[PDB]
Amino acid sequence: ALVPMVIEQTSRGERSFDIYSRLLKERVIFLTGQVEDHMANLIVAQMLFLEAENPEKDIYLYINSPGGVITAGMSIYDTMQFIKPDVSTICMGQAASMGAFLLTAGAKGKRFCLPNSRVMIHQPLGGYQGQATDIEIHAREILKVKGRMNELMALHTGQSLEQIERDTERDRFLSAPEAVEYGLVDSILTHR
Amino acid sequence: ALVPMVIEQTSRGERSFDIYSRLLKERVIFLTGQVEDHMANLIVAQMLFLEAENPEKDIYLYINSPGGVITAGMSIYDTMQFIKPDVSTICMGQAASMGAFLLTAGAKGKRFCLPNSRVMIHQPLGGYQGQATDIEIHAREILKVKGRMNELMALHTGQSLEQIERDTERDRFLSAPEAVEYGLVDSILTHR
Amino acid sequence: ALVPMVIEQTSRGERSFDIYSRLLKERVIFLTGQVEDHMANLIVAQMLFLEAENPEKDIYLYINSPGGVITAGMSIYDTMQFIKPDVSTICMGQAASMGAFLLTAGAKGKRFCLPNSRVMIHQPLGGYQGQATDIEIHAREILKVKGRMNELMALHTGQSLEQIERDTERDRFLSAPEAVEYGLVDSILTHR
Amino acid sequence: ALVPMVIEQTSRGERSFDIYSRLLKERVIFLTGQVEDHMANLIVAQMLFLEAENPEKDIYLYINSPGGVITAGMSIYDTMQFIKPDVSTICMGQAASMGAFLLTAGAKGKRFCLPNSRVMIHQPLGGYQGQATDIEIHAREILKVKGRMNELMALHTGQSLEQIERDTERDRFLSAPEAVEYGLVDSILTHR
Amino acid sequence: ALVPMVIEQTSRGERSFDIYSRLLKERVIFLTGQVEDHMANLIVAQMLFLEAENPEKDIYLYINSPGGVITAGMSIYDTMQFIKPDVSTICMGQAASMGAFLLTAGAKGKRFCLPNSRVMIHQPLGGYQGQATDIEIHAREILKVKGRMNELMALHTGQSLEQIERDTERDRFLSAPEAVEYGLVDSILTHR
Amino acid sequence: ALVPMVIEQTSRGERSFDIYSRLLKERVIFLTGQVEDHMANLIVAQMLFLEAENPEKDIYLYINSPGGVITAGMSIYDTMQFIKPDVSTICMGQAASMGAFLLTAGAKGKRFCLPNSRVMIHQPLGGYQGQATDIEIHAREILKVKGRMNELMALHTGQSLEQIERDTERDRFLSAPEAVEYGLVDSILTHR
Amino acid sequence: ALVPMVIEQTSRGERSFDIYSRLLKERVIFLTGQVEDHMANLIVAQMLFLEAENPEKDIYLYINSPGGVITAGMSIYDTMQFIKPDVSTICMGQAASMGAFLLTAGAKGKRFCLPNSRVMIHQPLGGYQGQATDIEIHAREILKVKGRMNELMALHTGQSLEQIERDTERDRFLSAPEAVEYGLVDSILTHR
Amino acid sequence: ALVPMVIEQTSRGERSFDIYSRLLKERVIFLTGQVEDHMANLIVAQMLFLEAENPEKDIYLYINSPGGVITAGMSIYDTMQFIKPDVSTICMGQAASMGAFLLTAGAKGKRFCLPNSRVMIHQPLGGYQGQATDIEIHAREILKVKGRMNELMALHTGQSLEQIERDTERDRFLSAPEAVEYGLVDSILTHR
Amino acid sequence: ALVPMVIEQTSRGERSFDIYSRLLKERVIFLTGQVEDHMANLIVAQMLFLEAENPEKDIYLYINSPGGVITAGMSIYDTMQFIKPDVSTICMGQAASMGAFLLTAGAKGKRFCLPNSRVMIHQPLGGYQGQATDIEIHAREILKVKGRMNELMALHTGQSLEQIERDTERDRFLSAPEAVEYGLVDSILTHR
Amino acid sequence: ALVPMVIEQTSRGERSFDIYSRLLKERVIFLTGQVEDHMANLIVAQMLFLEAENPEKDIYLYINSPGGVITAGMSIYDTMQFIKPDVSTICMGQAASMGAFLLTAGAKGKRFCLPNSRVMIHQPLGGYQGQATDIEIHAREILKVKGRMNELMALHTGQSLEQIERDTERDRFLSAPEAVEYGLVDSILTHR
Repeated sequence: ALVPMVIEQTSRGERSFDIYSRLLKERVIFLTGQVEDHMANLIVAQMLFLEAENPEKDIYLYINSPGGVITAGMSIYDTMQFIKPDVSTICMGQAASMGAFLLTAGAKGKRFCLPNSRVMIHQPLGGYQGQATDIEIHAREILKVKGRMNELMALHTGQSLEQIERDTERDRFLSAPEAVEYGLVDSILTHR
Repeated sequence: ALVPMVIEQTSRGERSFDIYSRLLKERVIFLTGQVEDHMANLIVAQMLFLEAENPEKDIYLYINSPGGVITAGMSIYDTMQFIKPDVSTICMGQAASMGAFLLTAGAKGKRFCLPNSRVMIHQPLGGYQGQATDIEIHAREILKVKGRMNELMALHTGQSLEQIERDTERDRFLSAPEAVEYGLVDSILTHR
Repeated sequence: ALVPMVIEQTSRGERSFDIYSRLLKERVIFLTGQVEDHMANLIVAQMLFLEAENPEKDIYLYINSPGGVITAGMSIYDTMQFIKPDVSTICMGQAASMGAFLLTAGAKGKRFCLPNSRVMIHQPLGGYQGQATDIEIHAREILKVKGRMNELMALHTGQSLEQIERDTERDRFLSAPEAVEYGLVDSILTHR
Repeated sequence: ALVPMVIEQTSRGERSFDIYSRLLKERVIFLTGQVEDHMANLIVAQMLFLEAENPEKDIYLYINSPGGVITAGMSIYDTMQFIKPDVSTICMGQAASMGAFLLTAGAKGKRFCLPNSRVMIHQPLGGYQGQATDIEIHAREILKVKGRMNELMALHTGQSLEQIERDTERDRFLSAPEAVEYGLVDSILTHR
Repeated sequence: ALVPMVIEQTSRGERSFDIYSRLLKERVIFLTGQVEDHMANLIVAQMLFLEAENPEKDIYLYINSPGGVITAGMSIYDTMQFIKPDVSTICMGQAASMGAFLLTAGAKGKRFCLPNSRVMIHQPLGGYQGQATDIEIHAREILKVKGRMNELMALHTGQSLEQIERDTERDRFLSAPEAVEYGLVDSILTHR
Repeated sequence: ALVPMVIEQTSRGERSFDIYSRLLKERVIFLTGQVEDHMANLIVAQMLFLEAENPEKDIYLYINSPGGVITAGMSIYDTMQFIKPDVSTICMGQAASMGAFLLTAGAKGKRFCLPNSRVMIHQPLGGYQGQATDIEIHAREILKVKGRMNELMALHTGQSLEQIERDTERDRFLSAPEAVEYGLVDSILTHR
Repeated sequence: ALVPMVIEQTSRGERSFDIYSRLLKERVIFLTGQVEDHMANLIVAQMLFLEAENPEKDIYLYINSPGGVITAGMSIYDTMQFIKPDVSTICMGQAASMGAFLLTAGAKGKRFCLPNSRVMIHQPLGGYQGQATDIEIHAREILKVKGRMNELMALHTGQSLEQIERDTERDRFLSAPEAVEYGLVDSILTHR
Repeated sequence: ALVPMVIEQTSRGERSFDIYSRLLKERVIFLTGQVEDHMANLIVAQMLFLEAENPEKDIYLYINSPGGVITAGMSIYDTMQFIKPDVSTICMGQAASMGAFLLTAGAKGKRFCLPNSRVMIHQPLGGYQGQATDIEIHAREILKVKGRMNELMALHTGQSLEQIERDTERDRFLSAPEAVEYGLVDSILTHR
Repeated sequence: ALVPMVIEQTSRGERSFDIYSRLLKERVIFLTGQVEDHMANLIVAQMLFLEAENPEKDIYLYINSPGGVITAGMSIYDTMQFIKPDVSTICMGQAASMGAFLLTAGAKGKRFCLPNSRVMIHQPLGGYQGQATDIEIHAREILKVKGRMNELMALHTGQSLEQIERDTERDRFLSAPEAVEYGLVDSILTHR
Repeated sequence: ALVPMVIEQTSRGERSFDIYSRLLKERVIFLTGQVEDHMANLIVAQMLFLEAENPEKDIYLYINSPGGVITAGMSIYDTMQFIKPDVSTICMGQAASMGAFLLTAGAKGKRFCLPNSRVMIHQPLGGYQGQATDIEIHAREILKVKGRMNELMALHTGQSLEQIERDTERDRFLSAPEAVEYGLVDSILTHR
């Protein structure tokens, strides 16, 4: 009973679904915790599934995540951009790092954060040990990602690239009103 | 059988439900143990689920918790202030730290506490290792959270901000009657 | 197969149930092992559930427990006092520490234990590391709890407070007949 | 697949039951491995359940156990004496220590032991760390328990108390025929 | 509830399938995380299952994988070539090492990567401790595998063998458009 | 030099002794850290050595010790009470448990304590695991030791035995002035 | 060797003393690292040794220490007040906590810190696990120590007691010039 | 020979010293490995010892160190400025962080660096866990240290303060010729 | 007795030394194990010591080493080039990485290698974890070291720079005759 | 007293040496335990030392060793062939692997083995983890060593090379008489 069951009436009413499944039916997906490969493969399966169910309706993605693996986050990032319905991203708790990256990637005009949430952005982390030759290859690889991460942030936020580049050198924390002013999100949901 | 099943008669009367699901059906949610992200996400899912089922009825949140991660707790904090129905919080066992924070956040007039329960409040904890430049950023980040947390306590309790500021400097323990006098809760439930 | 299934024929069928759920239907709740938050949280859910099923019938709480967390135990303690039906507590095996505390808290005249059980009572344990100022705060709080527990023992047993004060300074073991004389229980069950 | 399912025809259909439940249905309870609180708690639940189904029919307890916690074992011991139907105990494999204790506690004339099973008896073990004053308290309690166990052995076996006192000083192993002569069991089952 | 359930209507409408099974039904298989034997064993089973279901309907293989065991991966590789329907491989997130190897092994004209995927290729890793005679055996064994992998990459990508050998000497990262030019994939998916 | 060397002029002046040996010549012995067997064996050796050098001259024992094992402590205790010259004990830092006991054991009129030094007394600790029979034996011995330790405290401090028994029930801390009026020491040293 | 030997000319010149012993010969006692019992024994032994060599001449104590055990530090604290020679104290690197306490305890007018030395002061830390009765005792003792420590710094620094209590509430860092104004030290050494 | 013995001729020639001690006589001190309290205390002792031997003659400090504790390095830093003879620092191997700071602290005109030696500079590292109030205290202190450290390098290198701040935000590696141009060192030693 | 003592006669004949010190007298330095900071610091001290003893006479360095940390080895490297007397390096056992580098750094014409000794050369290893900006700084530095190391071997071996870069790409093993042809050493020693 | 001292007379006779140093004086070197680099260098130092003492007189190497690192052992192998005096080798206990290799390397006619000793010969062990390309390099590297070791034993034993290769594929154990016939040693020592 870690995850409670809920009952929903239909016709017969013979429906019992874990609360997570019940909300998926309402087109709500939760992205929480570290972004990794197995988790960011379920978010994708759910988005593809909802797109097919009704291509014309919004998908609500709740984000509460400290960050994670860029690669894993990119499969989510690309799926959101690829599919037809708008994905509306809602920040609760925190959206940090890769989490912030996905938050701003939601549909324009539909990106929003609950008022006491926190969004944090910062250049990607990584590392590599080996021969100087391999170090160069891997260093080049992370810088290309950093550059790519910066272009996409500028695209989605409206900040110039030069500005977005400066602002991510060191962890930058933004309060919900700051995320709005900056352009990571469009608004703050306050009351329903 | 860690969690027993209960049987409820309806029209057909065939449904059995983990006792926790049986209580979710009555709009009762239990918050126990440490506040973390996965737990909080589940509580938020339950609140969104109940809001959808019937926006006009109160949700009862039973709290028995030592505290936890602020960020995670804030996702509960904001959901409670977002969803349409009032959330009535009840403190049993303990409501410490973030647990107390959420307890006072319940709907005004509906914040209750059982008579032998304890409520404890205290400024946020945290920490960080890194370069002096990063230390400053993170230190600034925790102080803003503290300040924001102080503002919300004053809002929900009716205490002046200066008074909240002083009272959370060090752990402060309040007995149920003290929680009432202080304004963390509205009243004590005693006997049915 | 850790918990065997049982079946019962009622109206139209068998309804198998984990033996633990079969007994919940008879208004029997077991409290065993350490008293902690998750366990306690579940017992409270069971008591609230039974209270609703039939507010006019007794709930039997079987106790076989070495003790546990006071806070968690108080959650149970207050629910038993709050809910309308009497809770009849039965001690089997042992009721030590917080377990003994809950045993005596049952409805008067309905508190009983099996002949070879043991009941053990003692003042609360705890501790703290930190600055002398915090030590002072935490020490003061545990003493308030000790005082609070001492009053509740005296209330439920009929002993004077000073007598409880003396008796719990060091672990005190009571055989079932001594628990009866002391006033922790009303009687000893022997044979049906 | 650790535990197989078995299918038995009843009346209007047939039912698939975990083999362990299939045997509970025949009033057979298996006590194996160490005696502890959770397992003991489950055996007690099973005995109460069987007592209610048919108070006039014997319950068979199969014992194959190295021993365990006395307190937990006493809750089993007391339930066996309390409930109306005879509890017939059968020793297979081994009944050592507390297991032996429960074996002899079965209904007189119905305590059986398989031919190659071994029964072992010995005074209780325990220990304690602390101040000399606390040591003194705990030492007395274990001695009272020892005395109490000695009294019950003598009662159930027919041995004088002095003889039990001597025979449990150190581990004493008995072969099935020795258990019969000693009075731990009434007879040996051989072939059907 | 780690993996949500989805409900689909049919005739009667009684279909509740784990979301990954719901996708298997649409001819979609997900390869994520490390390539190992149990994973590979399951993918092969799924492909054979789909091949039989309808031998003339593409199978979509979603790849998000850092690499893994070559031996295990070759069972996927061989099954994909053996079975009649085309397997269309889609790279999301990443396809590194063995993952890249399988990505390029999809049906010609049907291999593609989402815009931000990374594909990484590199010669086989391995090792072995033992006597110089055994080292010699195992070293030859890994070199043959390297040679074999090099031939298959050249076959599928259209690169000459000499070129493909030079390019895998050290880890080589390719961006989605680079993978297209190189020939690891045929195209990039963009938007619905 | 973990331990510095010092030099002194005698006849020819070729005397270079570890500072600890230099002080041994002044009939100064340090007892610090916990009292176990090896440190006790060395103090005893030093005392026997000094007694032989000049039976008519006092030995100074500096105590700074949190405790000990008693048995080791008794070899020191008995040596001090055997050797002819007075052993004058000085408490610096702390004398607790075994340290306090030996401090009071110094020659009457010569037990000194530095002014910010702290002295602590408490009944002996111990413990034992085994059969109830052995538990009794070991409990019996610790109690005899406690009693023996209580008699010696009363003998050396001038307190009645009953008063000593009450005061060692729980850790009792004494400031240097308290030790003086209590009788653990005769006086406080101030300045040369 | 890890500590250099130095040669000094005297009469014959046949003196090769470890450099730390060479400095002890100049009445320099180097105190460093954390203060504990064993390191206190050496500081004290050295202090007694130098006092004997020339009761009229100053002893220089170099302090570079993060803190330590209050008790051990007090044996040093008292030795310095008892012995006749003034003890001059020099803070280099840092004097924190117990280290700061000892720094200020040097002879008035002879307490000083090198220019970039840091001094830190704060109320004592400690803790205790046990029964509420014992917790109270131990809490009572740490508070007495705190009070005693507050009085001694007020004595040595010239600050009012009320001011010391306010300042040591939380860690207070002082730059070397701040230590001078505060009164922890008398001056800053600059150049020879 | 962890450290070989060397022989010098003098008067009699009866001098044998661990090479480390031999070089100390030539006024050569080595600083290697990380800077900590014990190694700092030993260097300071050597500097004080050499200053006394001949206040007018230079001391050579060989640095090969990756960094270390600032506080400890400051004990060295201040001794070098306090004592009368110039301390000439020579960088070999590497000098980084605290090592780099100290080599620049050598006497002007005497700061040398071997040609393949590397020098690295960066802002101070640190961290802290605790209450937001304490985090604030500690964060301010590290920033003060950073500020103080930047002033001292600007003083010793001749760079403006703003330039030093710009250059230490992130690690800066300097080759020996770069250290000379920057001003960390005066010149490069080449060949005898 | 890990290291034997040997004796030798000079004047009175009273000379006994650790065999390792006996060898410094013959101007033999033994550099073994991995080159780290402490062993490098000691070799440098020995070279400086021998240079002072007789600036005109050769120093023999026996190399038997699997590698090192480079920085430490560069301090050895620079000392060898700085001091006036030729350093003749002899390779026995192995000279890998830093060992090989130092082997080529010996005085031209005096670099010898025993016939069954092996020499191994490779590009430097290293690595970093952290932000992409820091990865870039550290990657840039290891490549500069690689480049610097390549230049120095070309200088000492006579190989073109382009050839050194090709050869050190991957571990290159050379037998003693190969080292001679390549130019790492000048000749192979055979028999006295 | 791990290693005893022995006394010997000369002229003055004031000579006391660690028994192992006493044995170098008789030109005896022991080689025991695993061959690694630190002991190998110590053996080499001893051999060079004895060669210098008397180039015309034999050195006795006692071998009792399970084997070791080939590289380290080859530095002994070469020193033995390089230095002028014959090195006689005696096998006691065992000479396995590298130990056997060195045993046979002794001067012809002077390779002796005690009668109950065992000699074991076998091909080199080793291994490597990495890219197939590096595996190939390291595999070739070990085979060259295998070939090289095989040639040297054929040289020293008189066996054909083909025979040595066959006999070292698997561990080959020889008794002392077998070692003599095989040619690993020249003879067996029996009694003085």
